[PDB]
Parts: sequence; structure tokens; C-alpha cells
Amino acid sequence: QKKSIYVAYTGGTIGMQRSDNGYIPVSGHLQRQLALMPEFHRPEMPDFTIHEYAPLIDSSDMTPEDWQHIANDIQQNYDLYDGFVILHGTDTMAFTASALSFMLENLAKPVIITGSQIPLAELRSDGQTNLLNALYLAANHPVNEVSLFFNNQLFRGNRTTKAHADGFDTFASPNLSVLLEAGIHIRRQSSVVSPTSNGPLIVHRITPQPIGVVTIYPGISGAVVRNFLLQPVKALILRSYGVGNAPQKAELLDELKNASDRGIVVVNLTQCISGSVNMGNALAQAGVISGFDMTVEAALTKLHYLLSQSLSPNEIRQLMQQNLRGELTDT
Amino acid sequence: QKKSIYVAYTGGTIGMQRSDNGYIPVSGHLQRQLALMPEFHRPEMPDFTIHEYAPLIDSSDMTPEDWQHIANDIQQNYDLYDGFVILHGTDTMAFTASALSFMLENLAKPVIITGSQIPLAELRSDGQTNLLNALYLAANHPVNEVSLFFNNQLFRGNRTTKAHADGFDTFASPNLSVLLEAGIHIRRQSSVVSPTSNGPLIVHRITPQPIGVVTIYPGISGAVVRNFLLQPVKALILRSYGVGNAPQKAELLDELKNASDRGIVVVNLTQCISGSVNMGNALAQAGVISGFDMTVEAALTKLHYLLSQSLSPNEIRQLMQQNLRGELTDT
Repeated sequence: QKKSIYVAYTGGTIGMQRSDNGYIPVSGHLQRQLALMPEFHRPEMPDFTIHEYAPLIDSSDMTPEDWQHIANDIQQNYDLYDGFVILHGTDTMAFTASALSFMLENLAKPVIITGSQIPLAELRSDGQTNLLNALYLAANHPVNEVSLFFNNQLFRGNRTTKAHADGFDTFASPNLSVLLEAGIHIRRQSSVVSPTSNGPLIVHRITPQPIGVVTIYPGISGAVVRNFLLQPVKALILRSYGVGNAPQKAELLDELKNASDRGIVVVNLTQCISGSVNMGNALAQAGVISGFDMTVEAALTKLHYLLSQSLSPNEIRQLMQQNLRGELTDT
Repeated sequence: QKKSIYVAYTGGTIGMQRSDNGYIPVSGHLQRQLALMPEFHRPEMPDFTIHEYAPLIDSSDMTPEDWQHIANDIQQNYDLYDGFVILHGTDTMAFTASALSFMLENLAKPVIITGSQIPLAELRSDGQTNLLNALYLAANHPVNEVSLFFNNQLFRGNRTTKAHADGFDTFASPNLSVLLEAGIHIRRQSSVVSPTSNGPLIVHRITPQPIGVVTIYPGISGAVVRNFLLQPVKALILRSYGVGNAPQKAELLDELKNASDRGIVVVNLTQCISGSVNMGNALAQAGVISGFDMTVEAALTKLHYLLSQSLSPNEIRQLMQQNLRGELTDT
């Protein structure tokens, strides 16, 4: 009972009720259910307080305004609690985790994002396991980062991506070990070091930004790429081949160079599931910068973070390449 | 010696020579090397003939014209040999395999695409293992499909994607079992059935097509998506969340609907590594069709295949959803 954890129920199946025509949201259901589940109220578990969002947020409909609402909620409650669990739908859980990691600078209490495939109230649901363990971990094994908890593993949030969804749900962090394994015996993986706090919590403002995220393929044309870079685009994430290669084709390279010449930030990520971009090539000559081993989620949210501040394109290009929150490995 | 296999050396590290400033292409080197490697000439191995492309093709510079050149080469040599091994750089190997699967209709001899991280001539290279086993498999364990051979596994070509590249190379087929395991003991996985031949080999013509491949993310705007769909775009592949969800946002949906209303084919794939799109939703209402569990490679090359023929947008939308060559699972 000693530790006290804030639970923000933003949306997601985890808190829903079953019906003849699908799982459905029901106000107050999550709290009503938990009151009747004594395992949540054992002496070994922290006290917790639930704030249900109204309306609930469908994670596929999430916008950066919703990222900001969650960051604000953590910030106004920061001193009152020892840690924070955010319940969230699975579809964009990894985007929210990544965004929060950039927004919550100098975070010094644990923030765990989680959810489930099956509502808490069903028999055998992952909802019950995920909430129970996020609460227990936040209180007893705090990791002072934005992390994501799923299938018994605690991932660094800005290293996660959704790995599967059809018939069952699963997350992965392809380029970094988990922070912690939550089986029968909880095991922190201490070779993954958390970002250090250089002062008081600073909560940044993020707004929607016009970013293109596109995939290179054989014969992709200048005209097509030209359209990707039209106003109002401020930045473009390229997903290229292998260690960051693209066609040596003037048509393509001229469009990217003209874009960078007018202030557009162009970031190279790999199409590969894991591994790093390693870039002099013609792409560098065209102003394109390396996204290293970032996930699409981390790159996309990091661009939102940097474009939302008062930074020149050159300042942005430099910071995109620096490890700000543990989201990238640079040699 | 009985079986006879054609080897098309299109490009790739596999046939290169090491130098002080990288691996480099050298005409005739692959043939010269193989002449000196008696394991390739044992009685248990097939005879083989090498056709080195001139110039070699850098796989990151590949275009659909190069897909066509390879398909043509197989077609002119089809009756002369019992099977075909295509040596290829790793960067876009999975695109070529997928494209060839659609182009080579009623294929009734094995076509194996392969390559390596290290040139054949080095000590301990995967180049030597990959060529040796592709030759042996094509002759002794023929699978009459376009397949891709790498890290001791034979994948269905149109189910493959490049899984890693930094520091080492690897391929995966996330939504289907391998066709065959090539360890010490070769094991065909007979629960994966090959497409049947409905007559003589038909080799289709493919030309470059203006296709957008883009990723959905929280708050993505109508203006940005509008630009993705401008002329000359004929088709768009969306990579959406989980089982195929996107923001319920009129701004986004109206742009997609207007595009479909003017003949643009819009295909939904998942951002997830594995699993299937399962779609009535507003995306369906907007004319978007399911790509099921297709890889980006299969969808992109299948669109090239269908756009390159005399088909209406409606005909294309129907065929994109049908399993033509083993590239998708529909329930």
C-alpha cells in the first residue's frame, strides 16, 4: 500500500465490456471491475488512483493533441504520485510512448504505457495481467523512462513497434534489449542504461506537423517524389534499402536536394526490421541525414518534437542525429 | 552432372573481388573462381552455365526494366535448362523475386534467386555456400516457383522481405513457412503447396508505374495525403495500424475517396511485421481495398504487374485481392 501510482485510462480494449456486437466502452466499468478483484488490493500492491478520460480515445484516431493531453496529465499529477501507468489502445501505443519520451524531459519517475487484446473483465485476459504487472513494476522496480509493457516484457518506449495484430497482439523493440523481463521472477536488464536527468521535469509542447513517410522502390520516379515534397511538407522520412541505399538516379536525387535546399528535413531510415542506416554517398550529397537505427515511430515523433520548437532546419538535422532519449545507437 | 542449371549473374557482392577500397566488380571473376573450386564440379552436382550480365546491375539501382531483362533471359533459356539460379545483390533481391513471381506465369521449373554478404572467393564466405546449395537444390529438390535462398532456407519469393543488413544480411518470410530447410539434411516443408501450372509458360511485360507507398501516423493531414495522390499517381499503398485501421478523419477519408472515384487504386497493408489486414469501416466506404497479409514487396510488384496490363481500376482492385501466385492468404 505504501507506493502510490496514477493510472490514466485513455482508451483501449483493456477497459471495455463485451457485447453481442463487439467490445464496447462503458464509463466507469474499469474502476467498478477493479473494486471487485482482490488481487489488486493486496498489501504487496501499490495504492492506485484511476483517471478515466472522457471521452475515451480510440488509439487509431489519436493525434498529437492527444499526446499533449497525456503529457499534461502526467505533469499536473507528477508530484502527487510515485509513478504513472497509461492505459492505451494497442494500434498506436508505440507512437504515444515514443512521443512522450521526447516530451517528458528529465523524467525521474516511471511512466509505463500498456493495454491488452482482451478486456480486463474476461476470464484469462491479458488485460488483468498487464495492469497488475504495470502497477507492481512501477512501484517496485521503477525504471525512470517512458516504457511500454506487453507480453511480460518492459520495452523502452521509443524503441518499440507493433509487431503483430491479427488474431493476437504483440510488440517488439528490434534494435534494443528489453529493459526488464516480468516473468515469475522479475529481472532488470541492467546493461540497458536509462537517460540521465539533468534537472527538473520539463514538459515540451508538440503540435501536428506536415511530414511525409514514404518507401523507396525500384524505379520510383522523380514526379512521384516531387509530389511527396510539395507544400506544406516540412520533413520527409525515407525508408530505403539495406543500410540506407537508394537508386543512383538524378531524377530522384535532384528532388531531394531541392527540398533540402529549401529547408525540408529529409531523414533516411531502413526498410529492414532491424539494423542501422550507415551512410560520401549521393544521398548525403543531396542533404539527406541518417536516422541510424530509429524506428519509424521514434523518427516520426522526434520530428514532431523538433519541428514544434524554434529550430532552424540545420539545428533540426543535427539534433535528429543525436541520441536524445535512448531512441538511437550511434556506433 | 546429369541436370543442367542456368546461372544468371546479374550483379551483387557474391561475384566481386576484394580491394583496398571495398569489394569491386571484376568481369569474368566469378567464372574464373568457380573453375578452381572442385566442389562445384563433383558428380553429385549439376552442370551449370554462367551468364554474367554486362554491365553488372547494382541492386539498389534496379528498375522494372531490369526485372524484364531477367524474365526475358529465363524465357529465352527456358527449354535449354532444368532450372535457373539468379545471382543478385541483397538490397532489392526480395523485390525482384516478387516481381518475377507475377511475370513468370505457369512456371514449371525452379527459379532460385540468391546472393551473399561476402564474395564467393573469400574464405568462409556465405557466397560459396549460397551458390553451391542453390545449384544443388534447383537440380535435386526442384520447387517450381520463384524462390529466394538465404541463410540455409528456401523462401517463397513473393513472401520475402529483407530482415537485416547492418553488419550482416538476412531475409524472412513473416507470413509463410519456408518452402524448404537446407541444413545437413534437406527437408521440404510439404504443407506449403506450390501454385499449379495451367498451361505453357507465359512471360508478362511489366513497365515502371507511378505508385505511392506511404505510412499513416497520428494526425497525418489531408493536405499531405492530397499531395501523395496527385498526378501522375495511379495507385497508393497505405501502411496502416494493426489489422488495417486509420484515423476516422473526414480530411483523410475524403482525399482517399476522391482518388478512388477517379480510378486510383488504394491498397491497405499493415505496418506490422507479420499478420493480416482484416477490414463496414470508413476505409472500405472510401474505396480502399485490403492487401491482406502481403509484404510491401509483393503489393508493390503486383500493382506494377496489374497496372502494366489492359485492366480497368475495378478489374485491378479485384485481382489485387486474389491469391495469384501464393503471395497472400485469404482466410
